[PDB]
Amino acid sequence: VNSFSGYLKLTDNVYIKNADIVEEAKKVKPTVVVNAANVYLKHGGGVAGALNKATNNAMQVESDDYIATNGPLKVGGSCVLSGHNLAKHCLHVVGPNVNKGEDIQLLKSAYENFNQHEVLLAPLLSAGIFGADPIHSLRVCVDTVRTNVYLAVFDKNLYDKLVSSFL
Ligand SMILES: O=C1OCCN1CCNc1ncnc2[nH]c3cc(F)ccc3c12
Ligand SMILES: [Cl-]
Repeated sequence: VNSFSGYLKLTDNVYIKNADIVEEAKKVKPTVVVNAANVYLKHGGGVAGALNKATNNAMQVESDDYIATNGPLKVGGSCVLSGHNLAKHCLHVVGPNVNKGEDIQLLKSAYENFNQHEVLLAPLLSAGIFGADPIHSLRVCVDTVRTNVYLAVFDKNLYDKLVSSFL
C-alpha cells in the first residue's frame, strides 16, 4: 500500500491521474519524482521549469554544480539528485526531443531508468514541449517500466484521451 490517491489503474504496475506533477509531488512527497530533463539540466520550462520554480531555483543551483563536475547527460540517460521540498529524490531523465530530430527509439532507453526505482511519480517523457506523441510515450512506458509508476498528466483533455485509447 502507498499514498498515491485517485489514480486510474492501467496495468499491473502503471497508474495514471490528471494532475500537475508539481502539485502532486507537493502533496505526496514521493521517494522519487521524475523530471523531464534535458542534457544540460537547464530547467527553463515544461515539467522541469515548473518543478524548479517550486524549489525556489534550488534544483537549478544543484544541477549547475552537477554539470560543472560531470558534464552533460546522454539523451536516454539520467541522474539522481535531491528532491528538495518536493520528494526525497529527483530522477532527472532525458527523453528525446523530437523537435530536434532526436531518435524516438531513445524513448525506451529513457524509460528504462525508471526500473532502478521501486516506485516513482513521473510525467510522460518526451511529451509536451519535447514534441513527441503522448499516446506513444504512454505505450512505451507501459511496455518498458516494470516498477510501480504513477503518471501525472497535466492537461485534462490529454488525460481523458490517454485513458480512452488504451485497451
Ligand atoms: O499533460 C500535458 O499537457 C501538456 C504537456 N503534458 C505532459 C507533460 N507536462 C506535464 N506533465 C505533468 N505535470 C506537469 N506539470 C506541468 C507544469 C508546467 F508548468 C508545465 C508542464 C507540466 C506538466
Ligand atoms: Cl510540457
